[PDB]
Amino acid sequence: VLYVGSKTKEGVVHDVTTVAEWTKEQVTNVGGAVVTGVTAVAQKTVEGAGSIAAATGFVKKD
Amino acid sequence: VLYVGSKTKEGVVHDVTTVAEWTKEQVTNVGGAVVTGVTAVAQKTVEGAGSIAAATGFVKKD
Amino acid sequence: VLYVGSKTKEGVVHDVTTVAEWTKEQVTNVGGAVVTGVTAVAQKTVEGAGSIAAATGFVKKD
Amino acid sequence: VLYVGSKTKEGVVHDVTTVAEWTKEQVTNVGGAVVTGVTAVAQKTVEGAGSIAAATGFVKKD
Amino acid sequence: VLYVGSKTKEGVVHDVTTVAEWTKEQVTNVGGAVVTGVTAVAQKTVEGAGSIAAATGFVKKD
Amino acid sequence: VLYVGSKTKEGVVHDVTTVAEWTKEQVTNVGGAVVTGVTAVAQKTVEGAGSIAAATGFVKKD
Repeated sequence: VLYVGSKTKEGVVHDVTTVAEWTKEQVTNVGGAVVTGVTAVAQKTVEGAGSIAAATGFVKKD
Repeated sequence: VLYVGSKTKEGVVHDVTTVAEWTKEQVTNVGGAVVTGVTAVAQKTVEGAGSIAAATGFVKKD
Repeated sequence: VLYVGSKTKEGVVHDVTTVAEWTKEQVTNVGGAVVTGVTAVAQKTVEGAGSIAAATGFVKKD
Repeated sequence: VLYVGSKTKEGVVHDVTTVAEWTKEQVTNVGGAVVTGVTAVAQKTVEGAGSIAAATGFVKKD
Repeated sequence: VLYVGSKTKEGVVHDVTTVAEWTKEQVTNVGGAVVTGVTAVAQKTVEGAGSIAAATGFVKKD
Repeated sequence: VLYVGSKTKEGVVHDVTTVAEWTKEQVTNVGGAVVTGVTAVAQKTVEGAGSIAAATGFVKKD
């Protein structure tokens, strides 16, 4: 591995756009996950057996 | 592996667009996952047997 | 691994945009996760078996 | 000549763009003009008989 | 000539852009002009017969 | 000539941009002009017959 005069981009997230106006919202929840904001994961390396990379709105009940 | 004068992009997400106006919304939930925002995962490397990369709105009840 | 005159970007998140105006919101919750803000994870390296990288709105009840 | 609430632009040059990457170049020259940079002339008034306005890479051997 | 509430621009040059990366260059020259940088002339008034306004890379051997 | 509430700009040069990285360069010269930096001339008035306004990389051998 060697770079000579490059422009690399590994695991990037940019220029995500969202606007809200007059957005009525109701949420009822009983013992469970609920997500409403803007999630943006950006990783480079994840290792390990059985692992969980970039989980959002998760419910784990083994 | 060697780069000479390139522009690489590995695992990227950009220019995602969303707008909301007058968006009434109701959500009822009982012990389960519910997701409403904008999820944007961008990874480069994931390793490991049985792993789970980029999970969103997950329910695991083994 | 060696770089000569490059511009690398590993695990980056930028230029995420969100605006709110007149956004009525209600949330009821009983023993569960609920998230509404803007989550932005950006990592480079994660190791370890069974690990969980970048979790948001998580419920773990083993 | 009289202006009332205008926006005039006389003899202007803007937003010229040039980039260079890995640009090998050789030049041999014997008693003559050679130009390689970016020339940008912008004048308003030139007067006089036989005059020469905005000359670039000139050779005059009368 | 009279201005009332205007925005005039006479003989202007702006927002010229140039970048260099890994630009090998060789130049041989024998008794002649050679130019490589970025020339940007901006004048308003030039008068006089036989005059030479905004000359770049000139060779005059009368 | 009279101005009332204007914003004039006569003979101006601004916002010129140049960057250099890893720019190998060789120059041989024998009795001649060679220029490599960034020249930026900005005048308002020049008068006189046979005059030479804004000359760069000049060779005069009458």
